[PDB]
Amino acid sequence: DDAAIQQTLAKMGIKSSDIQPAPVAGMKTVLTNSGVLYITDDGKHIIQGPMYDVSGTAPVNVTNKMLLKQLNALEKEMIVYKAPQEKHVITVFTDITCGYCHKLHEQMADYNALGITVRYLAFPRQGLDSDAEKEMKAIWCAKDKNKAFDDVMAGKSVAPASCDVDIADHYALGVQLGVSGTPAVVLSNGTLVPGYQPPKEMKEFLDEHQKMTSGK
Amino acid sequence: DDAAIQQTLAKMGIKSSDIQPAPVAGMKTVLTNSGVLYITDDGKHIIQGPMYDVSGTAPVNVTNKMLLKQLNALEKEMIVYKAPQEKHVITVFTDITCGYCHKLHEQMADYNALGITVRYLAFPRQGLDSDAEKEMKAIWCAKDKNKAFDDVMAGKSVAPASCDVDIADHYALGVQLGVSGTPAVVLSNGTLVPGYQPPKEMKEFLDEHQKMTSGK
Repeated sequence: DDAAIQQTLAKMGIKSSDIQPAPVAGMKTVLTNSGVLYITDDGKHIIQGPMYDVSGTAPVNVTNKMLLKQLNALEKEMIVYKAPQEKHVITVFTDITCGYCHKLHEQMADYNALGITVRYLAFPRQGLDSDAEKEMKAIWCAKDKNKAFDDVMAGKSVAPASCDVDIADHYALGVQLGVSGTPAVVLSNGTLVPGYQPPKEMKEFLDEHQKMTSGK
Repeated sequence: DDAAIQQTLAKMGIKSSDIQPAPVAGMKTVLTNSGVLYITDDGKHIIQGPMYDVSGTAPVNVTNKMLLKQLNALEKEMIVYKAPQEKHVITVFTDITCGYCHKLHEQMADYNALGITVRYLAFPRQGLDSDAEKEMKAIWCAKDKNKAFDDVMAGKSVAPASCDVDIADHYALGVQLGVSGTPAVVLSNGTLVPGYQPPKEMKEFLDEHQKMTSGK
């Protein structure tokens, strides 16, 4: 009962954003501002987690899966720079005021040339309500997100814009995932790898990760 | 059933120390060498604790409540400073190399005078491989634990020694209960309250905790 669950969280000052049936009978997976919790249908018991499914081809972290579900929903808000012939797809939490982020963007042609598609989500290191957050809100709301990001990173000024994109979601999700600096990379399998890597190195890293992830 | 849970734990190379009931249908409270886990009766899902009962006034850590069993099993290994007119009994995870722990101990007579009995368990912040662990191992192995603890704190040379006392167990239990620093107080109901509190404040805290946890 979603209603009972929200009342309990309310009494505790905890706010939820997503509730799903858990793989465990009588329980639900609840994403909150205190992390992913596991709560019984009656809202009377909460288990910290994470929850792992140890009944299948391998140990699956349900908490990580819940967070990846949030990332999936944010695909419509990602700024995508697709490689001509896509070999790898990475999601990068970036900050327009971040030096390494400036560098990463300036080398986008190279990452793309090496078959790496880069998808951006906003992560203002200075937090919400910062100049950085305000600036990225404008970019993400532009008529052409890519051109707007390109313009700003080029030192130009983007036109103020408003839309339903909420940078707080990008920031919050990054925090929940473990982002502690920018740029931060999230691999196609869900793994978080904080830090900047040049095109050639990144390509090598991703080829190896893909091979290691596939046992090859 | 026991078999399913035992087979799952075996798959993880984990050894179960005790399978107990859980306040949630379809799962059990399992104490292992990897901490307390909640495992469904079919052994298909594992949820890291702790679990909280939030059906009442304030949240209650049911995991810590259960662990009181482990805590009481170490009763004889505790260094006890009995209050003449005992009104409250608290268990404190302390580190002889911690300044706040020294400040608390120096006022032991005051806590005792306020009706607070203090029982110590050893918690080396620096881990089992530290001077703290070696020094407290000698204290807990002394003919007179109380005098030995006082001496060490006061800067006196404690006579080296060894015994059946395993500081590792005090450390392991503390970690499980959530000890994230010293001194850390464990209430008679399992509630962990990290931090130093002067005798007067401590007494007021315990009194209010009773009322807020009771209902009068």
